[PDB]
Amino acid sequence: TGTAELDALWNLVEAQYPVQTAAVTTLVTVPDDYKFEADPPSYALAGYETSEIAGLKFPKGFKFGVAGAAIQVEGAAKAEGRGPSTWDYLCHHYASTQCNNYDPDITTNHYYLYPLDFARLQHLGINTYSFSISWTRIYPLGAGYVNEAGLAHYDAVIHSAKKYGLEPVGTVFHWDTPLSLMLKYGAWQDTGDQIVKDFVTYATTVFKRYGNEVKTWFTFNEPRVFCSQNSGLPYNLTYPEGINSTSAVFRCTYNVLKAHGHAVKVYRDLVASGTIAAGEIGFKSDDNYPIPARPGNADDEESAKRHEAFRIGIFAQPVYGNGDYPDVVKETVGDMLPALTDEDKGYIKGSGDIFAIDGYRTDISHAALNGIANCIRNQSDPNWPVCEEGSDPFAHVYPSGFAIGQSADPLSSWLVNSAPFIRDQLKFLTQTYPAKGGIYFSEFGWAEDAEYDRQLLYQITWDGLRTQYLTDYLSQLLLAVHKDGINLRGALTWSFVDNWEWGLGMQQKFGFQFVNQSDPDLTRTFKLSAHAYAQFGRNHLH
Amino acid sequence: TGTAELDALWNLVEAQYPVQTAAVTTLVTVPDDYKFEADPPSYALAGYETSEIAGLKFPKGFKFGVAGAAIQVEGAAKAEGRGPSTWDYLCHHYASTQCNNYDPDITTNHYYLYPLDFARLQHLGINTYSFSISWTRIYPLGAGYVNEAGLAHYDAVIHSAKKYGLEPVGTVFHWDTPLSLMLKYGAWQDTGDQIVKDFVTYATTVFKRYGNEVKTWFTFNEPRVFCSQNSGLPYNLTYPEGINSTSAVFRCTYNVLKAHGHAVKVYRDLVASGTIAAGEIGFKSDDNYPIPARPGNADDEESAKRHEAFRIGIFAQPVYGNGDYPDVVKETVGDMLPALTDEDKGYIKGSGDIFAIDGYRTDISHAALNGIANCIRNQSDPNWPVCEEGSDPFAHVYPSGFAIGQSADPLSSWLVNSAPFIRDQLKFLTQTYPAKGGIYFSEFGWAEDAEYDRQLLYQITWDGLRTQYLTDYLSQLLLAVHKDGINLRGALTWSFVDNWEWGLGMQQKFGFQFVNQSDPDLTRTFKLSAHAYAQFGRNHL
Ligand SMILES: *[C@@H]1O[C@H](CO)[C@@H](O[C@@H]2O[C@H](CO)[C@@H](O)[C@H](O)[C@H]2NC(C)=O)[C@H](O)[C@H]1NC(C)=O
Ligand SMILES: *[C@@H]1O[C@H](CO)[C@@H](O[C@@H]2O[C@H](CO)[C@@H](O)[C@H](O)[C@H]2NC(C)=O)[C@H](O)[C@H]1NC(C)=O
Ligand SMILES: *[C@@H]1O[C@H](CO)[C@@H](O[C@@H]2O[C@H](CO)[C@@H](O)[C@H](O)[C@H]2NC(C)=O)[C@H](O)[C@H]1NC(C)=O
Ligand SMILES: *[C@@H]1O[C@H](CO)[C@@H](O[C@@H]2O[C@H](CO)[C@@H](O)[C@H](O)[C@H]2NC(C)=O)[C@H](O)[C@H]1NC(C)=O
Ligand SMILES: *[C@@H]1O[C@H](CO)[C@@H](O[C@@H]2O[C@H](CO)[C@@H](O)[C@H](O)[C@H]2NC(C)=O)[C@H](O)[C@H]1NC(C)=O
Ligand SMILES: *[C@@H]1O[C@H](CO)[C@@H](O[C@@H]2O[C@H](CO)[C@@H](O)[C@H](O)[C@H]2NC(C)=O)[C@H](O)[C@H]1NC(C)=O
Ligand SMILES: *[C@@H]1O[C@H](CO)[C@@H](O[C@@H]2O[C@H](CO)[C@@H](O)[C@H](O)[C@H]2NC(C)=O)[C@H](O)[C@H]1NC(C)=O
Ligand SMILES: *[C@@H]1O[C@H](CO)[C@@H](O[C@@H]2O[C@H](CO)[C@@H](O)[C@H](O)[C@H]2NC(C)=O)[C@H](O)[C@H]1NC(C)=O
Ligand SMILES: [Ca+2]
Repeated sequence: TGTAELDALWNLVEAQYPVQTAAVTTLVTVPDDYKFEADPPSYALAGYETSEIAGLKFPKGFKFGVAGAAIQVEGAAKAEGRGPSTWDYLCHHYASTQCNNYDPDITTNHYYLYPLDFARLQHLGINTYSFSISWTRIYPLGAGYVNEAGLAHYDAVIHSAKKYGLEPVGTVFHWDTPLSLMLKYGAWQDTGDQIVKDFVTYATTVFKRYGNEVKTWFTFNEPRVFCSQNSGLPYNLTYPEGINSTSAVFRCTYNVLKAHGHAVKVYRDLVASGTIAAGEIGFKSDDNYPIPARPGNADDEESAKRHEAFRIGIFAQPVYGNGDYPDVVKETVGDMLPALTDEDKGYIKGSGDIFAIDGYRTDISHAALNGIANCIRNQSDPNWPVCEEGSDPFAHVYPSGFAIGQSADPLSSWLVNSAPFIRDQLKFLTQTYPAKGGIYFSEFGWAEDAEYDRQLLYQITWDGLRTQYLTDYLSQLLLAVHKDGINLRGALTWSFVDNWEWGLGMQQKFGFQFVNQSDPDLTRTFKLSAHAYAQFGRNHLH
Repeated sequence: TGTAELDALWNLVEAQYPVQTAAVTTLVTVPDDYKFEADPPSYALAGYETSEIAGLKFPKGFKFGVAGAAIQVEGAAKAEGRGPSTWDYLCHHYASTQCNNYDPDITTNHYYLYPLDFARLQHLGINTYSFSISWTRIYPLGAGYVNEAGLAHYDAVIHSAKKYGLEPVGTVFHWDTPLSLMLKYGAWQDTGDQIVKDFVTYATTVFKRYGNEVKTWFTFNEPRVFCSQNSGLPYNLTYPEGINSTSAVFRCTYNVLKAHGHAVKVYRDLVASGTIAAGEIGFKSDDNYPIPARPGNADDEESAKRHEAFRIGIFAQPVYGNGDYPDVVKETVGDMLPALTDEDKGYIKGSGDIFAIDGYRTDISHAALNGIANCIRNQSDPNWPVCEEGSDPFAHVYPSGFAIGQSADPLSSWLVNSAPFIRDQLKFLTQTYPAKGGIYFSEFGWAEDAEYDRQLLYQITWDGLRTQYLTDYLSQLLLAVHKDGINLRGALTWSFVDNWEWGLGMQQKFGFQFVNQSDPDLTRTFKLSAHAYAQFGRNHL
């Protein structure tokens, strides 16, 4: 049951409709005479940068970069021995209900186009490329046999990136759970510890393979967001005895923390044995400490604390703090979240060299209107377990009725331009979750208003709100370094391309380049925001 | 026929479905101590104003205001003896094809809500209110009997505006052609001169009635755009002998120029009589002088000049220039455009005290791809008569492939944020079309990216691209006064409310206030752009 089981799994994934194949299935050669599209006019970036950041530079060695993830950009879902993820299965069986009639078969075809992508990032003065490794390219069944062609693919991607002057930053796991492990024992809902062994075997292989060339690592991308998806399809089809939709989240939380700790131990041992280069390893946190709706009101103060504990604290306190879950989380979820043993704390405590925040926005916290005490006691309460008002007319709105900032578009309504709150977030995170190597802004970006292929190219490429958000956000990071003394190591924008955005597929556009999904070649065009990003780097790096 | 003909015309308009009646049919006011919604947070306008306008002020008496039009804001289409317009007919008989399933029966109900509207403009520091008079409120048949209740309505509107400290600026005609004149002789396609007499009697009545209180007047709003609409429904149903869909445009152009000249002579004589206050009269021009796609290319340079001649020059050269049509226009359209006589030039030449430009944006001019020369000599050519590439991938795009600026929603894709080109436009207009009283920016605004009946109120009210456009555009007007010495008299944003935008009805949002079309009260909410506008006034008046 090797390539034999691989076939079986793809046959199960493809029962209703097959994996589609890209128009281009060969590594692209950047041609000798390749012409970038002309620059926008000279006045186009006028008015974006304020005089307040005149003369401010990021520290020496600042990582000024872009971020993508394997399943969101690569395509080639079955190429060169790749096994299926939970998402391959979800989008081929539940496309209309869970996947917005898209699938990750092809996405941006970055699997074959990366050389061309890197020549275009080099044109913009980008100096860092954040990627994820597809677990099922390396172990198509999550455990057992190794796919050499997959290990060779990322060698070639890392080598290309360095030639184009992009420092490679690697993420081991960006939500693409191997389907085989889900079917065998329920993957991250495993009540045993085989998920931890299988993850650690995988992390060991990619660290040995790449960590002479990759010296900044993230084990997990946004583990809090990933564990919340384990409450639904396709994970809820395979729960072990004792797991339901509520407990699966907290089972996943604990297994991810274990996987992380054990993986960072192998990373440090490989460094200590001289097998790889001395580098830095952490994981990507997300979300925010919200502002209370009514300053000095203890209920809104409490609900904002509960938000931070469940969205950030539940992973960051064990790793960068006192080595245990927030007491607020323990008191609320009880036995559903397995106790960290002395042995667990042995690996997890101190297992972050660097902090990384996906600092997209900051929220407002209104205490649950039915009362924090009532909400805590009822797991069926829609606001459980944070027990603030979680919906859009509360999360983003002052008591005044006015928003915290610009909204992104109803499909991405969690996203606001909240640049003025960035310094407070960084101050909180570096004091509460201190790391020796400091802190990354590891993801930030805009899903732009009209552009959802409503349009002609000239309307798409002048992306004023994206350009505003990225300049806002970069400006505030500069001031964090210069006014708050933040040890900020980098800024990585999501993303360098419109890509496949999970349940929303290619309808959500996060790129500073447009990808033409009606063109066989999936041709990239720079938006104004890509030139805004380039111009900010030339002006504020050195 | 009097009362009798009014009835007949409404029965013709209402054949398929009647005029709808607002849930509010009484005057809406607010007490002095009424609480407006709370301001945005203190950081909300950070970043919009550039350091290069720090401490610069507009001239003393600068009109800092908003613009609406009777049919786009009032509703009350049949209240107090109003007669039907061509648009009342068009949207009741061809709603699905010509009107996007809307009609001007109700729009924002400004006819009854103006006191509330004025209290809210006062909260923003607005000092000027630009409005149009509905001809068919005054003469329900365009000619014959006068409707006192309609004259009384605008007295009460003008009085309310002045009490709330808004200088009232009056437009006599904003496209709302009386249906009766269209049916009788074809209105603006008249090959007689009854349209000129009927307009002049109307203009005379409103000038005597209001021009003690109103001291800035525009005869016609965007006459070039209005004459363009005379090529289609419902005007093309009633053309006199010898008028086409092509020739209708140029017949309308000529009759409007005559109407204007005769009406300005009445206005000056009224001023000289002392029976109204000494004021200023002009008309609102629109459109732009575009930048050639390939500067120094003779074809794009020519097509840019043809654009200016046919979109601005055809009205402004007779009035503010040498008193004749542009030579490029005459050589192209021939006898479809009636020759101006010595007598016509007698009234028309010098008939603008003030220039007014609806300066929403600047285009790019690409010469017709089939050849400028081939296009001019056709008439069936879709790019005739300007003979540039008229469509969006040409009018807004450099040969580079990058736009001239930020685009508005595809529904309003004619609109770009082209603030950098504003000073060049004002320079060209004041030098080419000089007026003694100077120049108004009489309309500018943004149709914000798909905010329409899709969203929650917090999402609507933080309108970043509207806010950006209005601050951009106010900044450049301020700099035109300082850097170029432009005698700029005012800046009037379109509009103070989401309103009824002709063919698009209430789907296109131009307001710095949201109007809730799912609320019986049509409740107004300030957008951030309204506070941006208020803050700019406080900082730079
Ligand atoms: C697995 O989780 C999915 C994701 O929520 C559940 O989804 C919905 O559940 C409701 C309750 O019946 C259904 O009516 C919805 O229509 C479901 N949506 C879809 C896409 O199926 C689902 O109930 C769960 N399935 C199991 C077996 O527990
Ligand atoms: C999901 O399983 C958890 C246990 O993992 C359930 O939570 C407990 O429910 C029992 C009753 O079955 C109560 O006596 C306990 O107080 C609850 N425990 C905790 C830790 O709160 C939960 O009820 C199940 N959820 C669903 C949807 O059936
Ligand atoms: C817990 O909150 C939930 C949902 O907000 C409530 O669940 C309902 O309970 C009633 C009454 O017993 C049932 O008839 C409904 O069918 C339940 N489901 C939903 C989705 O509303 C419940 O009211 C809350 N429990 C407590 C003790 O406050
Ligand atoms: C996306 O790609 C398609 C595929 O080429 C583009 O479509 C072409 O548009 C040009 C002129 O603009 C025409 O000559 C061709 O007829 C089109 N080809 C096809 C096969 O449709 C499309 O314009 C691109 N879209 C954007 C927004 O850039
Ligand atoms: C008046 O103009 C309209 C178009 O503005 C004409 O009606 C349209 O004509 C086209 C071409 O024949 C049709 O295919 C459309 O479906 C028509 N539109 C509607 C809503 O009916 C109309 O014929 C013109 N009238 C005259 C007298 O020439
Ligand atoms: C009425 O429009 C017709 C088309 O509906 C136009 O046709 C031409 O008339 C011109 C006058 O400019 C003559 O010089 C030509 O012989 C006609 N031929 C062509 C190919 O256009 C007409 O121009 C309009 N009529 C008038 C008198 O202006
Ligand atoms: C004048 O312009 C018209 C309108 O574009 C031209 O008509 C098109 O030209 C060719 C004739 O070979 C046809 O394939 C198209 O079907 C015509 N359009 C329409 C709407 O029927 C016309 O040929 C031009 N005449 C000259 C002398 O240049
Ligand atoms: C426009 O006004 C309407 C009418 O009051 C509002 O309608 C309410 O809409 C909310 C939408 O979340 C509903 O839950 C309410 O029950 C509705 N009431 C009625 C009578 O329909 C609507 O919210 C307003 N919209 C905006 C953006 O302000
Ligand atoms: Ca700015």
